[PDB]
Amino acid sequence: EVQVIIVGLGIVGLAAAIECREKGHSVHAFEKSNILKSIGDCIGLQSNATRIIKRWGDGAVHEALRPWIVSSKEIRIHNSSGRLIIRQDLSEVCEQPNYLLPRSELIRVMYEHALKIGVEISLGVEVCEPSEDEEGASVVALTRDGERQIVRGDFIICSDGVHSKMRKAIMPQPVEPRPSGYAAFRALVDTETLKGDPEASWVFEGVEENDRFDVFFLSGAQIALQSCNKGKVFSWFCIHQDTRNLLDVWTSPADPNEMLDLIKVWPIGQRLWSVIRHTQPQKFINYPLLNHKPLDHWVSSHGRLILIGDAAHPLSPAAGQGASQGIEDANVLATSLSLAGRQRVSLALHVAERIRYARASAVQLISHRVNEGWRNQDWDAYENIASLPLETWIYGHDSQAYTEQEFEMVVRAVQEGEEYHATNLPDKLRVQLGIRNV
Ligand SMILES: Cc1cc2nc3c(=O)[nH]c(=O)nc-3n(C[C@H](O)[C@H](O)[C@H](O)COP(=O)(O)OP(=O)(O)OC[C@H]3O[C@@H](n4cnc5c(N)ncnc54)[C@H](O)[C@@H]3O)c2cc1C
Ligand SMILES: C[C@H]1CCN2C[C@]34Cc5c([nH]c6c7c(ccc56)OC(C)(C)C=CO7)C(C)(C)[C@@H]3C[C@]12C(=O)N4
Repeated sequence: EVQVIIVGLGIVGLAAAIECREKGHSVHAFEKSNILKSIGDCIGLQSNATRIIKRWGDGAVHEALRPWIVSSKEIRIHNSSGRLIIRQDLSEVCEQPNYLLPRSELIRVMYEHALKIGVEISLGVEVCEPSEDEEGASVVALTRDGERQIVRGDFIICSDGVHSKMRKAIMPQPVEPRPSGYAAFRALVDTETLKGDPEASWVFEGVEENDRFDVFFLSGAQIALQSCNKGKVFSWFCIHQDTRNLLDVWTSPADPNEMLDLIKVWPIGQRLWSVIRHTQPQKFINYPLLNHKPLDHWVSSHGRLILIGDAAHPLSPAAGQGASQGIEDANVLATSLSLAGRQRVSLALHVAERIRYARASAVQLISHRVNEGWRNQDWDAYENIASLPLETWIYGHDSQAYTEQEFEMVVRAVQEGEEYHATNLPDKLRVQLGIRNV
């Protein structure tokens, strides 16, 4: 069988480990940090990701995620007066299960399942210096004491995220992401104090039957507020202007009073603050929003290393499709591997790339267009960021069925040196954004 080395066990790394293991390959994954640690807030997983997860363990992971199934029927969008300006229907977006849950709860479920099916995992191991010949690939596993050990396999999956040193070490970016001037406050609300605060009691209305999903458009502030799992968890997100050179990390605490000043001058500010103020000061995150440009390649020159997830195509955590596209990366890669075999590993990596590239790039450039904008307080139907790009061509898409159907055509385009034109995204969208094939 094929020996797979996975660097980075975030969401995408864990999914690739499970997807490769379930499709019959040997998997050794490395992670430098304690990942069973409660950090960050909520991740959303849309239908194109949950139909992939549905296959894991013949439904077992889906069943473990069942309390996190989204029950919202609409997105209720308001102006700064509190007036409901738009409802966005979710009956088709949620025809199939969507998930919304803390990142730490999703990491734990995926991680427990990866061990159970025999993924080999090494925590507390920083991986560096990839190398590849035409018969295999290798990485150097570092321990904190200075020790170096060569680890060998058939190819390397770099899922080490937005700060991929794997990417730096191989196919680095010419210039840094440039700061957009916007950042994102985001956090889990503390529920044990949210309860018993009577001025906040209003947020519990109906959350047992329909998870809250409210959005607020203010001047220089886009705010969302969400419940999941029958009101056991509340999260919130506020996009706002910021010129400071922040670090795009997930541990730098920020001053809650900045958020209070943003909203208190508006008639809706008091209601919203009665919830937001129950955030643990340790958990208040101000996360800069950078625009990353698509890479020229995800696969290295010798075909035995591939960047996936945030290493490949970092999206705004306000995309809605960030983790979902990464889970799609994993399934397509593992499906390509099984159709190719151990004698055609480099073929499999090049196929997965042609299948994923234009789609992932379209989500990248769309979700930034919808995030980018200079709207004033009359916010209209299609609209400057409302989370309305729930397109069926995104959430209704079955990436594994597409890979099985297209695999021989892509292989033909690889081997004959021609361009593959994926149809897993609208044709017009490619030309409108200027997507150039890999
Ligand atoms: C601590 C943390 C909290 C986050 N919280 C949120 C959140 O609340 N909401 C949200 O929308 N997104 C959050 N994200 C980002 C989110 O996981 C990603 O945007 C995406 O969903 C998954 O991308 P990924 O798995 O490719 O990369 P990531 O999820 O960023 O994971 C990459 C992993 O690789 C590890 N790594 C890096 N270099 C090496 C190396 N050399 N050797 C070994 N391991 C290495 C990192 O330690 C990390 O565990 C968080 C990310 C992190 C790291
Ligand atoms: C700053 C506010 C303003 C508007 N918000 C919307 C959002 C996109 C989005 C979110 N959750 C989503 C979501 C989705 C689809 C899209 C989103 O669908 C399912 C069905 C999976 C259920 C719950 O989860 C938020 C994290 C709340 C962010 C945060 C934010 C924003 O920019 N983009």
